[PDB]
Amino acid sequence: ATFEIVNRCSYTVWAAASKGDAALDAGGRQLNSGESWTINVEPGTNGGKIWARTDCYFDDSGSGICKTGDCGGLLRCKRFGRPPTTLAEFSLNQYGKDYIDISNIKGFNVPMNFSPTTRGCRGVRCAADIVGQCPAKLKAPGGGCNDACTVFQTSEYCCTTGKCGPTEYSRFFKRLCPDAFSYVLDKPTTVTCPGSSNYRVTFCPTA
Repeated sequence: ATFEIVNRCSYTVWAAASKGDAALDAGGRQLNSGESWTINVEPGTNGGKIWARTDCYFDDSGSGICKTGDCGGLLRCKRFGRPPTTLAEFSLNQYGKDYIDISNIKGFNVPMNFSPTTRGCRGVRCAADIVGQCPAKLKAPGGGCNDACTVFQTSEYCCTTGKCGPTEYSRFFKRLCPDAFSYVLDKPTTVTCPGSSNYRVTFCPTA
């Protein structure tokens, strides 16, 4: 499957694509404002995520730091990024279907549209100004809006017992982005697409 990752932001982001134990394609790249990066994701990829990283500094070797979404200091992510990170999440070719979602479960840094470029399903978007509206206690100094689990490390916010409810903090993400996961047991906003669909992730889809 091909994912085109477009940075429509006015600022540089460093895209990342990982399934948690491995890079997807090259795993990361600098995207200036307007740049598009086309990656190939192996069919049957389960638990893939794409995100943006902000305010990165990498040396000649691809080693450095980002203020949001840093994946152990690498340009080319093998691992998932440090919250806060708006997440494009996908599992491909799962019994003939692709499953995509946007998640705010790990917070929000950059607004995002996650849309198929092939037919048979709709995209999802979280493009509200979550950073500007972010409650004081979730504001990441680095930039971005943390989820309550990352900040407070409670069973309720992290849903550790597999039982938990919405929270004042989850409801803030849900109010600004109804079509993204706000907490672990949120009513799924997963979209079902045909197996072997192709996708575009757009950072800053409206701005």
